[PDB]
Amino acid sequence: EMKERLGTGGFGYVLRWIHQDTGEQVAIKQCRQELSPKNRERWCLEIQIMKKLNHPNVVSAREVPDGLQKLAPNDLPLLAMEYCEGGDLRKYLNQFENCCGLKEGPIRTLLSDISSALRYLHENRIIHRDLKPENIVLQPGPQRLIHKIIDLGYAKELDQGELCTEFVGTLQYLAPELLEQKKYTVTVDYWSFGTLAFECITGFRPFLPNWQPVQWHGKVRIVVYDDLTGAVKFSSVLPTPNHLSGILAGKLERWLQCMLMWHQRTDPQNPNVGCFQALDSILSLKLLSVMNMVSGRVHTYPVTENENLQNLKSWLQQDTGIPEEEQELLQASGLALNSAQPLTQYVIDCTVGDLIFLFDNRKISLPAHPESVSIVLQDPKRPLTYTHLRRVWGQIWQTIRALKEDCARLLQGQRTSMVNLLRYNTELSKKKNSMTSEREVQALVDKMMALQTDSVDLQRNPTLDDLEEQARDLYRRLRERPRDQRTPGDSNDMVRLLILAIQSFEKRVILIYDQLSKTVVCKRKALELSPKVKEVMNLMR
Ligand SMILES: O=C(c1ccc(Nc2nccc(-c3ccc(Cl)cc3)n2)cc1)N1CCN(CCO)CC1
Repeated sequence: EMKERLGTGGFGYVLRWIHQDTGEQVAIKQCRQELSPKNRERWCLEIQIMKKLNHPNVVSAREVPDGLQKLAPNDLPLLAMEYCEGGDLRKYLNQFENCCGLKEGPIRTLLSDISSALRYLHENRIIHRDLKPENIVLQPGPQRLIHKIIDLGYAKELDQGELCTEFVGTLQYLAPELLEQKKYTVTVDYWSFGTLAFECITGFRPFLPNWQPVQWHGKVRIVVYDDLTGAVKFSSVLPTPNHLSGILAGKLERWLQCMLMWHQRTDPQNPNVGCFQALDSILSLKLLSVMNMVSGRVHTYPVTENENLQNLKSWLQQDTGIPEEEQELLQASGLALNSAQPLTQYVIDCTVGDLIFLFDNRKISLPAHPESVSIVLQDPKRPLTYTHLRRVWGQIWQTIRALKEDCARLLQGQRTSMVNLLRYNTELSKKKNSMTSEREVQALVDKMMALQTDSVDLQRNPTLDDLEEQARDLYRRLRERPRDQRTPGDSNDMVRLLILAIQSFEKRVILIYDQLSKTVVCKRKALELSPKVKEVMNLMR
């Protein structure tokens, strides 16, 4: 005897037999009934097929674990596999705080894994009829966490036969191809995968709220967005309230917008390669990211090796904005960019960081904030705010979260320009205690312990985070609200939390400028008042 079950899918059950002694991880697919006769053959088509080949984005076989081996409620064999450790991709997709879907890069991991998974399969003629976030494992990985496609109970071999013919479990996703039960080619995996990614980013699709058979002609009645009543929507042209970049929302609105349809949909502009290098190009892309401290804010760049600071400058120029000779470009803390070295060096993409960029002037202080439309009137009204606030309510804080991540990304946007002082200050401070032992000793320790004064104020200093926790709770106290009692058309609490997040993004903001400007005049007319004390407080001998 050995341990517990795992779940349903395909022609039967999956089992977790944690070995009696050695402690291996064994997972068995077994047949449900006797379910004869050609399915009795086709199950043995499958088993041989799942053994045939392997690669680290889909599981491999295991053979026979002789703790009992074949106990069985059948006169029919079994298939055994490796059990792995991070669960289903859904179990993760399910996380309370992973609301609003992903704002990730593990998305990246995901796509580029499942892609290389799927490719394999079609290169090997194995159209995996479906694809479930339920059939995918976020496997723990030492280098970078791994994805492994599973559950091959439903595939077309093309050359030897089919696998099942059932829609067992939860249909929910999948293409017309099988929904209409019509004739089909590979095109379907693109659907599943695409609609997988759509979820991987948003948490939804166009769409799943309205069940399925049943939405079968919410088939944009078609490449477009769609309608509501209060607030429902079934769209693929532009996703809503979730970050990833400003140019992977590129990808989406082009990658998804291609492979999310029926019968030959591939990117109409190009006889390229679909599931393939179409994705990986728009994936592998080397990303630069300038933060303009004029709070013209974020920029973003597709940079090679044949492009160094020289090239980077010209871009910052023609954006938002301003010419080249007022351009301080600080790599995190300290160093500028050095210099005729390709930008291919300062990107760094996911394992366990940013170009901030500054100006030469007096100081101006701009707020101006990110937002989503399906949040606009959500505060100025309690508008029959129905059962589903697992859209709005979550979104509330994910818009508040975005603000945190912004002040945060201006704390390290500004207090990354005061290390430009601390170094410059002391380098040009105590060089005047080795070359100041020597009469006009007036403007030596006077403009030294006064524009050290306007330097000591800022180097140790402390609402909004005290507010993230109040969001952290409520917009969780909904899933943690039982199946009953929920429904009353009620908004209320969220409103203030947003405005108080705004009432911080109007104090945290300008009073980072009373750190900024007090290090832009205390860097110029502090370290430019040195050349007339450097080698003017020298010639007296
Ligand atoms: O936490 C998981 C989970 C975590 C990971 C997975 N994915 C996973 N990984 C390694 C081997 C396998 C596996 C190994 C062999 C086979 Cl034949 C089928 C699946 N699946 C699937 C589920 N849960 C939560 C508890 N559930 C309820 C109790 O089973 C099951 C799903």
